[PDB]
Amino acid sequence: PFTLPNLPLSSLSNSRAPLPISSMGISPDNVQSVQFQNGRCTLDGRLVGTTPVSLSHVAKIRGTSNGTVINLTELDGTPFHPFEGPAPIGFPDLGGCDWHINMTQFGHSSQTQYDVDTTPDTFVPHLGSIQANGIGSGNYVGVLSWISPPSHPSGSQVDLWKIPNYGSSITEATHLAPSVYPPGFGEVLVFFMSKMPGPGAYNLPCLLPQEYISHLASEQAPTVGEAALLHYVDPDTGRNLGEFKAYPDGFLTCVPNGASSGPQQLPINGVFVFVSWVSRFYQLKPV
Amino acid sequence: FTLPNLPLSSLSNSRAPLPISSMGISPDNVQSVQFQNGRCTLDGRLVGTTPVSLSHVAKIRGTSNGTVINLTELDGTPFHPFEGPAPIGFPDLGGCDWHINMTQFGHSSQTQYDVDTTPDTFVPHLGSIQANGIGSGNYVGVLSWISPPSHPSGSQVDLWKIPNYGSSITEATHLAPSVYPPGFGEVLVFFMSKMPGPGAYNLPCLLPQEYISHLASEQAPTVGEAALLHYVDPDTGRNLGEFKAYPDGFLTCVPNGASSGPQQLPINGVFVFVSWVSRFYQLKPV
Ligand SMILES: CC(=O)N[C@H]1[C@H](O[C@H]2[C@@H](O)[C@@H](CO)O[C@@H](O[C@H]3[C@H](O)[C@@H](O)[C@H](O)O[C@@H]3CO)[C@@H]2O)O[C@H](CO)[C@@H](O)[C@@H]1O[C@@H]1O[C@H](CO)[C@H](O)[C@H](O)[C@H]1O[C@@H]1O[C@@H](C)[C@@H](O)[C@@H](O)[C@@H]1O
Ligand SMILES: [Mg+2]
Ligand SMILES: [Mg+2]
Repeated sequence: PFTLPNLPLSSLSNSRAPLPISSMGISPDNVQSVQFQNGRCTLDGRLVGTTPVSLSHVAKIRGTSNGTVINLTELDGTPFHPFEGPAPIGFPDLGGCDWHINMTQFGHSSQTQYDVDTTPDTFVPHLGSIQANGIGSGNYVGVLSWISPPSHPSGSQVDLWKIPNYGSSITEATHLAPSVYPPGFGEVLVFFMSKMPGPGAYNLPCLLPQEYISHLASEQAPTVGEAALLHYVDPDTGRNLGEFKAYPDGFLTCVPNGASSGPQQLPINGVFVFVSWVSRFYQLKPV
Repeated sequence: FTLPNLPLSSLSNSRAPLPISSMGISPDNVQSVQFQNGRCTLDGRLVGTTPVSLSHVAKIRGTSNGTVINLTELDGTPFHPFEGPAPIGFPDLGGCDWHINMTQFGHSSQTQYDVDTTPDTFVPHLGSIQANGIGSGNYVGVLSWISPPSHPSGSQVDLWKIPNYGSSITEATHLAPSVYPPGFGEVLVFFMSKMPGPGAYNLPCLLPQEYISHLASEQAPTVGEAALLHYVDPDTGRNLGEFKAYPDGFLTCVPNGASSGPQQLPINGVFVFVSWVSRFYQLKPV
């Protein structure tokens, strides 16, 4: 039968940054669809977007600075070409913020904070090039460390529901993984949340924990139905804490009991368990 | 029984968040190892300071008072000596100085924390390590790069070691037990990664992190004396070598002489469980 990891959510990682999962949640009123490029894996094991199998590749960059630009490669140094995607595998996908990436080197001492505004014309990872912003010549590996409000537009909020502008303009085609929409029926998308360091109470959402991605990529389920009915289970008591659906494209939903009672009010130490394949129209009991 | 159907080169070290770049054997001045991270038995028992998730690997959390950092678990839960040699996920890289990147919830900026693990102030088993200039506050830290140990002065990096978690080398810290080569011409197999810093630093571990989460999820009900495995090229399906996985959570093979061992294998293959065999099942070299 089809399986999800038999691991409690609070033991798992975000798939958009190497951070422990601290809660589940729903999106703000002003967010309907999302278009995350990391943390995208179908139920039959197809990785989508810039998603890697391993957290060791998540929210990382690799490239060589000439003092003006950083020419990007894949994490292992392999060339990256525009046809391959919006950015190299694992490249950070946090829109709506400035990044602070910790840069280190193979064969040299020290780390350097690389400050990334993802809005200027020089930020073109789809074409393999981003501004150096004072990073001296050399080859670096970088990992996202902390975030802050965007440099532009001035006074913008931190909005992690967004993805960055990977192309030379927002109108350049960059081979983005497609958007994910709430499927209707009163079902809402479920997000796995992590606290992100920086000068505010930042919470990073993703569609699946990273360990779900490696699990599904390994499992390569030969049978995927229209929707998987799941129970969110307390491992000790075995109590079913609520019904959820997982959809083939790689996301979970539930029907909240009301505005103040939904997946965010459930304990975070539960385990999602596959129950059965159901119709896409299967109506869930509110959680 | 299953292992991940994933190529090794797609996976992570379990002692630091680094891609796997090769398999290797131990140096000839190392017979046994005692890593505290990357320890999981075949039936899914986490051992030492090993976490389920790479998001906890080689990380620290604690509050500096400017003199010491008082440690907690990564989620802020108290850590007590009876629980182990250090909080879950705490770095286990001996034979080097650490440079840890410290960040804070609710504050800007990062700070490099330089850790000599040799002085008597380095007592993570008792929940305390020297601040070494880290100002007052609560931090989460992740290992960023390493350098040669400050003591003994002039020594080389040696990642086959673990640090001194106790108040002295004689203090009992509830270390996970050592892993020994099991006999029958078999060698311990290590999954290797390259660690940033001023040298060519090679970090070994006993299992990729994704194997840890897989085994911890799977909770195999029927573990035998040893699992016979094949290392397989996925496309071609070719068996590249017979290996054994042992219940305590390590792999072995028999090298084909001094010239040909795990290091000579390509790193894009997949370990596949074949059958349970006896502990003394004799492997074919390679
Ligand atoms: C660039 C920077 O650090 N900006 C942050 C700003 O920093 C000011 C303080 O350091 C202040 C201390 O007295 O000095 C200001 O500089 C003055 C000099 O003092 C003065 O002698 C000289 O004549 O004039 C200059 C002004 O031209 C610094 O600008 O502090 C802010 C409040 O803490 C902080 O929010 C700001 O951080 C940047 O904020 C924008 C949004 O506005 C973006 O999020 C940026 O990403 C963010 O920068 C990032 O964080 C800072 C703390 C630092 O780590 C940067 O490297 C990083 O990119
Ligand atoms: Mg689960
Ligand atoms: Mg494998």
